[PDB]
Amino acid sequence: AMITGGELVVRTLIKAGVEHLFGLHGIHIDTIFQACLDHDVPIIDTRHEAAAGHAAEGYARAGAKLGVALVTAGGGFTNAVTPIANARTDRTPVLFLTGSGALRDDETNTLQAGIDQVAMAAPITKWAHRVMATEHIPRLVMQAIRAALSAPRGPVLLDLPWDILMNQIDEDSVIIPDLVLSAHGAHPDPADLDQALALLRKAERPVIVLGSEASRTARKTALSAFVAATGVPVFADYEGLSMLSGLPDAMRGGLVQNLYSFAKADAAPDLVLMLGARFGLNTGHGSGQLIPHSAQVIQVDPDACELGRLQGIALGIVADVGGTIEALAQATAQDAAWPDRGDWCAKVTDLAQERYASIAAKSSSEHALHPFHASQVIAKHVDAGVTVVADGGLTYLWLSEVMSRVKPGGFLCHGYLNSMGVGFGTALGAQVADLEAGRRTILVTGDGSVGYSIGEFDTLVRKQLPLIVIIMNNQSWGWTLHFQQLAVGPNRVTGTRLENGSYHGVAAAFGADGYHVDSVESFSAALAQALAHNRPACINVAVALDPIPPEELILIGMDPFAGSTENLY
Amino acid sequence: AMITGGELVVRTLIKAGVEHLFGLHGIHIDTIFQACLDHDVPIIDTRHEAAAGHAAEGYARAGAKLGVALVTAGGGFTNAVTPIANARTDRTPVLFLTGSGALRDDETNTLQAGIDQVAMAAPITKWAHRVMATEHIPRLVMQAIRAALSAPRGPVLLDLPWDILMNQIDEDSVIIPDLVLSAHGAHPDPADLDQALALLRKAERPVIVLGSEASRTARKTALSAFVAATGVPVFADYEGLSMLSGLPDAMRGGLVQNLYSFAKADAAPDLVLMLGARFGLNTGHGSGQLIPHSAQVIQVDPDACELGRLQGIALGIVADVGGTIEALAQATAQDAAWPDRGDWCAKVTDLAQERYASIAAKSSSEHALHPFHASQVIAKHVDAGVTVVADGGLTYLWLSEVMSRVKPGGFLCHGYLNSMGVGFGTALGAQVADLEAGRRTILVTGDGSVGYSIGEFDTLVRKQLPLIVIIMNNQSWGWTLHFQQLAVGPNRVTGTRLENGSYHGVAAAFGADGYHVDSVESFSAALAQALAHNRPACINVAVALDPIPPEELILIGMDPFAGSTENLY
Amino acid sequence: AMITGGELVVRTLIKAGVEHLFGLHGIHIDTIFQACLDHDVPIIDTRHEAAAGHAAEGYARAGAKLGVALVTAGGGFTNAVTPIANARTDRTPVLFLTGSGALRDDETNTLQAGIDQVAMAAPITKWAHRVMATEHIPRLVMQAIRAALSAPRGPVLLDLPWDILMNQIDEDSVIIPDLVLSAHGAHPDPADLDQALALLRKAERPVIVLGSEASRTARKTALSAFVAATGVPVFADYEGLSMLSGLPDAMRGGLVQNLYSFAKADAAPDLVLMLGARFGLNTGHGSGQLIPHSAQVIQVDPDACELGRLQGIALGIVADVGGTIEALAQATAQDAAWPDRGDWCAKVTDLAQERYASIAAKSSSEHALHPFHASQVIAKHVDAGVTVVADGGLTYLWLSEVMSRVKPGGFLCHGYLNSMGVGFGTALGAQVADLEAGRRTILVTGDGSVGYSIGEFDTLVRKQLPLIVIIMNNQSWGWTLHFQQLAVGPNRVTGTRLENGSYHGVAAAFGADGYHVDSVESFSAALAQALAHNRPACINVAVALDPIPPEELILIGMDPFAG
Ligand SMILES: Cc1ncc(C[n+]2csc(CCOP(=O)(O)OP(=O)(O)O)c2C)c(N)n1
Ligand SMILES: Cc1ncc(C[n+]2csc(CCOP(=O)(O)OP(=O)(O)O)c2C)c(N)n1
Ligand SMILES: Cc1ncc(C[n+]2csc(CCOP(=O)(O)OP(=O)(O)O)c2C)c(N)n1
Ligand SMILES: [Mg+2]
Ligand SMILES: [Mg+2]
Ligand SMILES: [Mg+2]
Repeated sequence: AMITGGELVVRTLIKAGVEHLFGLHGIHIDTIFQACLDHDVPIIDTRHEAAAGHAAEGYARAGAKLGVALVTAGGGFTNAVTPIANARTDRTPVLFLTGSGALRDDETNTLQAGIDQVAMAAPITKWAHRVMATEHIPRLVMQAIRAALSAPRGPVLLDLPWDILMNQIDEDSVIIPDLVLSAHGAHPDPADLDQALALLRKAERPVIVLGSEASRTARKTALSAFVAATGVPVFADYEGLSMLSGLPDAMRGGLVQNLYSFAKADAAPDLVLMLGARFGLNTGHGSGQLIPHSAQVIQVDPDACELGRLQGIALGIVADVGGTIEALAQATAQDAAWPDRGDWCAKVTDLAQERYASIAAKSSSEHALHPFHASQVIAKHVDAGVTVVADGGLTYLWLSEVMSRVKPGGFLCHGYLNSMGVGFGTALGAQVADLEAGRRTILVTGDGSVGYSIGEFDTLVRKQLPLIVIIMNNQSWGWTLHFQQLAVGPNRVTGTRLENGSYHGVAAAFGADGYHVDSVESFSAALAQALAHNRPACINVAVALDPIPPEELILIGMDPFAGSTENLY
Repeated sequence: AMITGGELVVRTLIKAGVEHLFGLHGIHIDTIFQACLDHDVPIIDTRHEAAAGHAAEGYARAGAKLGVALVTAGGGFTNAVTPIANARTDRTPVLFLTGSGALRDDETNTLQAGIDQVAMAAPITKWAHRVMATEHIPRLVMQAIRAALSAPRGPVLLDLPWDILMNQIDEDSVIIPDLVLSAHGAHPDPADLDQALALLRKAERPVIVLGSEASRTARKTALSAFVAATGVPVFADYEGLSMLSGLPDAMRGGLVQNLYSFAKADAAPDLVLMLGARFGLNTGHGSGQLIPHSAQVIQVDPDACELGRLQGIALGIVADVGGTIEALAQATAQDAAWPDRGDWCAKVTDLAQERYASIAAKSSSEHALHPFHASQVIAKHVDAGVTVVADGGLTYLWLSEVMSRVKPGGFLCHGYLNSMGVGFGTALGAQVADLEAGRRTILVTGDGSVGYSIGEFDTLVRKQLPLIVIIMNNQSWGWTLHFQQLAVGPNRVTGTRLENGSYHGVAAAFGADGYHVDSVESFSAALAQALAHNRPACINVAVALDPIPPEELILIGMDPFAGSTENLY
Repeated sequence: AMITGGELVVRTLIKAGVEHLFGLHGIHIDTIFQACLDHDVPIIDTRHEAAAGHAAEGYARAGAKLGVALVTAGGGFTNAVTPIANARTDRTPVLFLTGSGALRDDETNTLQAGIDQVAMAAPITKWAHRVMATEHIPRLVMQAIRAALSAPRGPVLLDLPWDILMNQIDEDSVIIPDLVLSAHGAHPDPADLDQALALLRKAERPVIVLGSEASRTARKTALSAFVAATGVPVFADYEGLSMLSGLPDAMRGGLVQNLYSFAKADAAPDLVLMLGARFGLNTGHGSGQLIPHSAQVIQVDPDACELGRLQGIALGIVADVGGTIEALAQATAQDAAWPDRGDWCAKVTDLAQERYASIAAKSSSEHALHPFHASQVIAKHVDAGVTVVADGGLTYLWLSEVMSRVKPGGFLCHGYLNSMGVGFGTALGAQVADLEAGRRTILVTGDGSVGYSIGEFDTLVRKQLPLIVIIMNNQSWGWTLHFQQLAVGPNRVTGTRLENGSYHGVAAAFGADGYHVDSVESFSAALAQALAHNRPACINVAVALDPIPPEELILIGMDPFAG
């Protein structure tokens, strides 16, 4: 039979294992919506293309698989640009399918046409391309999927002109290729692997740090077997934290940020094995505050430019992170036993403890709910059956202090782009993936950031996605207000106050359950109750603004744990 | 004294006459917020960068002046991309100021950095540039303003690296240039002008069509004097419609779409004077449906590629539209004796009438409020003291039928990009400009499109902007649903229903006045009352979905006014 | 009948008035070569795409019309990039037609395909676009031509996929549009024009400076009538110099660089009317060395960002330069009352004189032929019947000192890009245009720069283009060597010597007439003889390296006329 170009798209996605799409309808892509309808492939349709974009990101990250976003020509594409950029930075594998104007109508000042969408996306994608012929669709879709999924993972843009999608062709005349692309990543040269293990055995206080590429491959069995065998404690940036959840307690270092205080306590690591973590925002750049200059660093990353980017390293390996973990588990399952490391792991715990307890002791909820105390209420409920997504500024910095000591099913935080607002879309897509794994999704966001995508409460009710949305409400763009006060002056605060709005009332108006709470008592009760029902909820938590999370000070070169501190201004 | 780079920005803006900015705070652009604070330049801060972007568009269009938008690095910029694209298409003069990462921190995988923001904006701006030195700021800002304001007007992107803004400089060591750029546009060669007037005198049924460039220059006095002298009826696309408001009734043709039916009534124009209207979506492309092939066309546009783009023309002039209008008023005040044209203007009116009355007769509100009847309620209140902004799909197509016969102060509709959602931001900025002119702003949007920027109700309350928001609510993405039914089949509707949500309840939760109405009685009453108070309001109007506006059919090559019609698909 | 897409291209070009193309063949564009063959439209085929590119630039500038370049997919396009960039900077109207891979074969790692040619050209063109359908060809070609010819003039790239050109369609089913685009540019608002004239009358020592846009419009009659009426002296950057050739001697200021010394002699202009000249390399940037800070400046340019770019100005007008000249001629033929200015014009001449005579007196050919003396030999032959093209570094700086006082038919020099090597292609295309106007073309280039395109001697012989090529040979990349020795040190010279090669012997080997000369006697004789025959020639002129032209020192902030 004759079939549309939109039909060729969907047949090809199906063959690649895609089971959900995220998008927002337009006539230019209707052929694709119609094919999905015929094939029972759900499309999670949102109220903003950005939210669809971020949802496909969230589905990808929470599910360790390909996310797919689908947007129409013109405004559709331009509204998807923030998700694309965020995926590029975060190394998230998303295929963005966009419509564009018909090639037949090129340069007619017509509806939604006239944007060079590929030129716009080229600098924020692994690959961006416009399809010139209907027969090409299946190979170019499959090619795009291979680009997205190979290491380092990333976003890909495929532009599908309206006429190219509406054109019909004989199904007997075009092949739909399979997805033939090894799931097992490339391993290191054995010589390099041996050299790494030689260094690791010789080392006195070694640590491992995991990045995004370790979550994408999700090689949990190999990882736990490798750590079980060597005894080495493991830390991670935010993307890598859920990979620590299946490790024996005594070797979970938690978030890499805890390494801060080690130098001051004469316990700086002398070896660091970086598995797909990068020198950048989460690892203290080239400063040495987390990853010491004096330490022998072994870095594994699929992108050779990332190796020793900001610091000298002892050994640099271009390989897949997953394949590397696998190879380490192999090499390690057969050789002599490894040195003890029990004393070193006890140290790591003890320091994570001191940090936590120092914050606990400093935090009061006497006059208003302290953000730390609010974050602790959430942690009580974080097991393997929960995915936590984090947005906001101060909100997530506070939340980060409770996360090292619990074992989340998933944990999705900001990446280098720090784009406020992305959390809602992200969490929605995470929740889609999580229903399939029987997990529950919780978004912890700030009163500012929730504003960006607050329409998606509609989408939760319509699609019966039981996401819980917790709003740490400090009546402000909090982090930026703090900058204004600290970096400029007491009364130079301007454009950062949000002294208005009933966010639970908004959610109620869209049909979600709305709670407003202001204390530890009331918040625990409300969260328990929302977790008990399989319904979407919004909990508006009134929270203090003044308190300064330690990571605020650290990310501008000040010691939050000393007595005094110089302001670099 | 020493002053920041952000300070140089603001001093330069001030000197160009800018009195408001639209934006959303980030640390990377705080220097600019601080300078505005010192100089009492208000920044209208929104809940989404897109809304700020569109608000500067709206301020520009409603005010016939430069709009300025201000966004931070990374996500700030990516969230502004849809406004930039829309400005490019609509020929709207907006200066977009964006932060970016410090040049000192280039390539350190740091916070919000690493997006080639200029590369992304190059293909949708008149000019995009990244400032390399603090001393350059004033000349490059002024240069950007000149680029934006010269014909054809358009958006400009100026990227200001964080370190460049924070750097301090002796004020005595850098000059702030004036804005030296003639406000009077260039005129046509007199030979060409004479040839145009020769043709216009010779012609039997001439018309004038105005585009966006005629609103930007706003030469209302010259225009009315030229029309007074020649007797020629004047039509306009959406951007040009407010320029007809000061003309004698007998010569207001209204929206250019009314030309549709003229051919069928043996009254096709034999001359068309296109002043900055373009061959494209609003003028029936190259089809000849509105601007006949047989007619002698005289086209004036500042962009030479636009001339006879899709059709042959008799005479093509590259000049400013405003200067051309001025020149015509001159030439025409001299000779001053022109043929009658009363019969022809009566015809034009009569046909506009027939159209209107045919729709009136076809429209029933017996079982649910018909969108035409809803649009008529709004028209009762459209005088020179109102700016109407329009968003949605079906919603604005219906509204277009009542607009020709009233005289709005401003009227801001979609352009070629047809980007749903832009109206809220647009209207907000329009309202800022309109307080200065004592005008009231009304947004007419669809239940889908309001979702995109629904957070900006917060902004209305915080900033006490008394915008009225009317939501034509048909429980759906209406236009796309119609496509699905018409172009594909009865029960191929999918991803276009929005059978949920209390939008007035949302507005109430943000502190705006909320009304829900479902009849002509109740809606008139609610609008009167919201117009009487100087407060922001949201009126949720329940409205029928089935009715098909004539422009739906016309924009896909079908006759809504015949009896039968062939489906092109 | 059925016709190819290449045929639609050529029919459309014809209708726009195009009479020559410059290019180099490939299978991807053969359809266009075949159509040109049928319609007797010559294609000047070169040995390098760059030379074709520059030749279309040269044809455009010398002829004041559209130049058209034609290159194949892949390497064809990448080789044309330098011409495109140069046209963008110099505001030269060129349409670049490039092939690319078939849309049917997109992403098959096939022959010459896989370069995003539009992305590459976007940042150096007025417009760059890839044609998606054969029916679109005539409107998009014509649209591109309108883009190129409207102010400010510039290059346009139109990418034509192989399958799109080979496709056939019914000729009756697509319209070839006319070129409907006013030749008369837009004029200033009269209020602005009156304000300008008010200023010009009030001024005590006014001058006019012409840029490229004045050559493109070539409104010589209006210009001469405006100057005749106001008495104001006129200067120009290199592109504008040929527009001074038809003015009365007493009002020719010559090259704008002569304004240097006026401040020192207490005679700095107090008003400057900039017609399409820009603040930049040729006008002393924002320094005030040429266009004084104390002067009231009136700037006219079609590009509003150019107005007061580097300096404050009194009045800024966005309009076509040609239309503005026309409008000034009109306003000025009415009122008819203007102040004398004879004393001021005498001053201008007298300062141009002092400069020239100071160089003359300083220049010796005792031990080897001095470049100034070589430039003087050339000037003897520069009348309205000659186009001079200039390449090289030191070579053109020296040559510039003899050009103000002669009246060339055309004069084509470097622009802001200063791209060495472009002169050969440029001059070749200039010569094509000039045969039609009965003018002779002379290229004055350096021994370095001639190397870039030396294959085009083949093209001269094959196409019987009687271009004369003069090589100022100082055995070196001269200007850069000077930098090395003066900015860094006596014996830090490295990578700048070219102590090898018989360039006249090369030309002989390609069939051109070759001369080698080393004195004033021998050079005059050789140039006379080459100008007497209607044959292509190469004169290799041995010339001194040490002498420092004044503009070398000026372009790095030093006074060559002090102490
Ligand atoms: C898209 C975007 N806009 C603005 C910023 C700048 N920014 C950094 S933190 C912050 C405040 C967010 O406030 P909120 O979400 O309420 O959480 P809180 O700071 O109070 O924890 C802002 C605006 C950004 N990073 N991204
Ligand atoms: C940003 C964007 N997304 C999607 C579309 C496709 N589209 C065109 S009309 C329309 C429906 C708008 O519905 P609504 O705003 O409720 O107005 P209605 O047609 O129902 O009156 C859509 C989604 C678009 N043009 N732009
Ligand atoms: C394409 C290019 N490459 C290099 C340069 C740098 N450059 C400036 S002047 C010059 C020397 C030119 O030598 P020549 O043509 O012999 O003239 P001369 O200065 O010796 O008279 C060079 C190489 C340039 N401007 N363009
Ligand atoms: Mg907050
Ligand atoms: Mg709707
Ligand atoms: Mg040399």
